[PDB]
Amino acid sequence: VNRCIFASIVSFPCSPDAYHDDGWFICNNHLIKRFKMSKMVLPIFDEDDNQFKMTIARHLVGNKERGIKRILIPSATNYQDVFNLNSMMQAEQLIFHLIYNNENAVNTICDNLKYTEGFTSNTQRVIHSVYATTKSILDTTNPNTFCSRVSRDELRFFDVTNARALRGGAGDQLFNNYSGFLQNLIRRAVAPEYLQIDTEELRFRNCATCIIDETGLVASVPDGPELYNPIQPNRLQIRNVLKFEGDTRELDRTLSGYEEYPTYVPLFLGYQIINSENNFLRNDFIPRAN
Amino acid sequence: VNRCIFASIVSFPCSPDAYHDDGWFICNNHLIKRFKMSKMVLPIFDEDDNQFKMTIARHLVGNKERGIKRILIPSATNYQDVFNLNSMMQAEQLIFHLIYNNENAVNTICDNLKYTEGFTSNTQRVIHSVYATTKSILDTTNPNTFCSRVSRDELRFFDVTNARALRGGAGDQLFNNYSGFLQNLIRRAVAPEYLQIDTEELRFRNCATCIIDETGLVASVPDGPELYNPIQPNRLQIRNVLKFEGDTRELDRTLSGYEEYPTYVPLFLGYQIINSENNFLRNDFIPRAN
Amino acid sequence: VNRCIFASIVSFDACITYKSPCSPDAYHDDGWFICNNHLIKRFKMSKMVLPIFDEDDNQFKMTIARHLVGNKERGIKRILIPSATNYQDVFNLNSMMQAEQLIFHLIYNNENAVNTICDNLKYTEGFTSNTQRVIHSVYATTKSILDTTNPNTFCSRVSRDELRFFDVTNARALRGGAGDQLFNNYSGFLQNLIRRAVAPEYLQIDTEELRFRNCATCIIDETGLVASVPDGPELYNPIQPNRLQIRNVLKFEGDTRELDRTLSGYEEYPTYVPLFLGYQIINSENNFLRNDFIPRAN
Amino acid sequence: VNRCIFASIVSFPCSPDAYHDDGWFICNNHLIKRFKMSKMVLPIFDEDDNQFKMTIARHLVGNKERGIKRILIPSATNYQDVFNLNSMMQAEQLIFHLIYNNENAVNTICDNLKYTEGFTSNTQRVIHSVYATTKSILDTTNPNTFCSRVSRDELRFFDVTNARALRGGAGDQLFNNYSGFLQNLIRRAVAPEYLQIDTEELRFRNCATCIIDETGLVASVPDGPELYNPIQPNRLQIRNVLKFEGDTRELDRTLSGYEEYPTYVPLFLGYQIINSENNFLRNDFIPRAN
Ligand SMILES: [Zn+2]
Ligand SMILES: [Zn+2]
Ligand SMILES: [Zn+2]
Repeated sequence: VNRCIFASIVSFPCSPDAYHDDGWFICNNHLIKRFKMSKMVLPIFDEDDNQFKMTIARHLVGNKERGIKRILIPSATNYQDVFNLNSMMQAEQLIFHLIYNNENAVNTICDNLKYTEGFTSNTQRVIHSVYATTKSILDTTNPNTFCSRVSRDELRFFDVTNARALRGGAGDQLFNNYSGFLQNLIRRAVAPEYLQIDTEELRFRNCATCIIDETGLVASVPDGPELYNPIQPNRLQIRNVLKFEGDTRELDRTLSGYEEYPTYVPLFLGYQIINSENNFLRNDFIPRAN
Repeated sequence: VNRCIFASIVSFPCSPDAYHDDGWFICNNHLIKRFKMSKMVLPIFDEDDNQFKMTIARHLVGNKERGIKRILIPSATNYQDVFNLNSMMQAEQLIFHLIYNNENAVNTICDNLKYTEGFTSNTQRVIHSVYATTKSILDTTNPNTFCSRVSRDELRFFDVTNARALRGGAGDQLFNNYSGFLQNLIRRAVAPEYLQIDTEELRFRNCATCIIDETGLVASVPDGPELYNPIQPNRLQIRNVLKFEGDTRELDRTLSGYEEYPTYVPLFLGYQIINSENNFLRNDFIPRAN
Repeated sequence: VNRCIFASIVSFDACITYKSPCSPDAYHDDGWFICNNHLIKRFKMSKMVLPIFDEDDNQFKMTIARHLVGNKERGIKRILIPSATNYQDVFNLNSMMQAEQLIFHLIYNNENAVNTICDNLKYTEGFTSNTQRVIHSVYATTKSILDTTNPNTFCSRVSRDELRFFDVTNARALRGGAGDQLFNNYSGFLQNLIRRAVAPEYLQIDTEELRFRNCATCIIDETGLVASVPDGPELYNPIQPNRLQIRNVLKFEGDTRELDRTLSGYEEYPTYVPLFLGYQIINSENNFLRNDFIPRAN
Repeated sequence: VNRCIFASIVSFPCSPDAYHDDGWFICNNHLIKRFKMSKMVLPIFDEDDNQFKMTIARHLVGNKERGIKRILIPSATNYQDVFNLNSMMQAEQLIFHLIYNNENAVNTICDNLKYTEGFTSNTQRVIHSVYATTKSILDTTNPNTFCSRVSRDELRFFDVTNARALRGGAGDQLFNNYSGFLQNLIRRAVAPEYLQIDTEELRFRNCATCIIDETGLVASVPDGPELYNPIQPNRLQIRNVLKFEGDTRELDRTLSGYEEYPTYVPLFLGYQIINSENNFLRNDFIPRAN
């Protein structure tokens, strides 16, 4: 079925994770390519050897990158600047306009293809098929659609200042302006700092690794320098690369046995309040509204 | 050769990684048993694939544990209260008193066992063998030895307020009161938040997971609730486990393919300033004092 | 013969036998008195030959060096051959071997440091046997190289046929400059190293000016032989086990296969940046054709 | 294919690089013979052993030449004086008038051939074959055509005073007036002093060996004396060569091993800007207009 938003890309690369019903509705290949994220899972173990897996993502922004280059999911206002849509294929640009609820851009995309001779020669069929698949996925991920199955069990607040009072701050207000698909992406990628299951409160990370502002979900720590994150044909791209000159064969030989702690930067931000009457363990992806 | 300080425990259990020349000079089994840490490695990757490994430890204290239960490596003042040395074997008490450079307790331990009938034969030899092994390990880890290969190469500060100015805080001056073995343990367990290799500064974690206090190495976050870390045959104990009640097989099957991000809480604290001229990649484990 | 100033390198302690990492080109009597590998290691350069063709095919070949420092390097890292004042700071002599410290302290004529070097080793028991001979052999080889290079030797082959100036403001009038007066402060070996490593902008064989390069790629300053351009950003120059040092490597992500295959048989212009600086007047009665090394003082 | 410009020369010798589609459209022999330049590759490297072949062109003007003898690519105004194109065969003169877009010269050439007895009998088939071939090659090099496969990702400014501000100057203003083929030749031959790929700027040579003025791309250096560059049948030459009378036959043996730095004067002038989106590594000869 290939439940990925960028699956319907054809002239007018999906990873095998698209077939899985994870709820992301995007594959890790496309996630890395577009939103500078790599999907992971957060095994929230119990004291007893029982567990439940919560989706998480690691941002792929380097330490030296600054400014717009640190934005993972831009807002609807500035998604044209971050993504450089004109470089992408017209199908990708149409899908991105749909994802960010840009009706005018979608209309312009449709209009510029009308002047083509072949638009009615099976090209309109392709455009409408891509649009229909993308809109079906969006409606699947949108709680506001007609007769939409929605879950009110989990309250997700991206501002922990007053989260325990069952209310959010400015960050959660900006989160509501997002589309349903982007809200789902941020909910899945950004695992909460605090997960309050019933009365119990669990804290996974000391402080946030990302911030939501007018520029969207930004892969920047709230204070201080940014964390050290180590990471198209016929395109000349030049990147500054940190390199260690020393020989490290003997060090890896000595420290081989011990378990390795990843140097990735997982996306942690906000508060999650799972209600006592929750169905959080279902595997059907009922979209969640805060 | 079992290079574990607690491998000499004998009446008057070491993991296989003790034999490895990791530099901890303590096995993972004994680290878990005594200091509430499990040895790990931190693979520091380039922007290329070349990597070098640093040793870190993940503390095993719970969310609900408060007070002395959160101390990982207690100070010389309060290590008596934290460890409850009476329960463990007298050889273990001798090793601990040698670790904390408490001469009066060592002398009392020697005096108490002098009155036994078997002290002269097959006991004093054992106590002196334990003493010699512990003292050799201490001298290996002590930079103030007669001819010690001390290293001014890496400047490891445990306070980042004035660390960039090559100064230290209160925690750093409290760190110097520790013995050679304890200083080596804290260096090999408490990873640096920042690793300023030459001019380049690499921030490994946004916030510190532990703080050095008057009570010792405390596994307490600087602010907010403590992080969620889920973890004597005849002794009766109560754990108050936080059981998770629900069916998670379906969810675990759904999210199987994706890489698992560990839920462990590692020890990140302080600032490491590696000098331009360094011999970091050696595996000889020279004391490496500040 | 291995006429490399660092070919005398050896571990003073006889327990460790340290072979000299010396390039095969050191045995040549070119006049560098330093091997390619040692000039790559210290005094960051690569020994090159600059063939100055005549108008016809017959040619005479000069020696020049290309500084290996990068674009991003600033401050001390820019200096290739430091001045005698700050050569200790630039080189970090503590990390180097004792033979290297001795050679470098002799190169800059720092007698106090050399006396200190032998004072530190005078205390050990092994100094009397199998180490005094080693230190004296290193000193003798370095002193012989310096004296061969020194124009102030007892009977030196000092040659005034070719005049080499390092300031071009008034070099046509055979007058020196601030950089040249700083150049005279260097010892003989450093002067020859700079002369063989730096080529003039305006060669002036007889009265025939021969401008090698438009603008200088190096400047002699108070800090030393600086690999810094006179103005603007620095030139783009692409470029010890158990040591962990950052690199900041710049990487190209393109395919480059089709572009490389496109231009197959076209002579490749090098990207190397050689040291061009000064004004080497040559007299009508010169003897530049000779192959025997000479100090070549002003 | 013989894509060279003067390949079609018959009455109304190219080095085997005419068949190669390197985008030059003129053989190295024909470049030397016509424009006093040469074909050489400038392999811009990086810290990693990788490269992309950008093309350079040494100029063949000697040290002592003055005035119009130093010009490599004269302007459309004074190409009659600089080139003495009349002396060449009428095919070469016609193709040169084609290159500089002089319709009066071309149709005067046509008028002269009309009165010949052979024009109506198998001569127009030659002159218009030459005209059509050369106009086709020019249009392939000309960016502004009906169907323009132009690339606007890169920007070339031959004036560096305000080049970093994405503007040009007098030199670039006089540069735009050139023909498509002439602009292509100046672009390919003259490598930029500064190559700003994305945000990182690379400087290859300190000073501009060639200066653009009204007389054309002049080999003269902007300051000081000219650089030292050592290099028609039945026409004896009053030619002056340099007198190096030394032996210089064993000194080469003393310096045979080392690598030889070429004494060729390359063609450096101006500042080239490349954006993040670029297709430089393609071999389709994007006309690359400004
Ligand atoms: Zn996909
Ligand atoms: Zn053990
Ligand atoms: Zn050598």
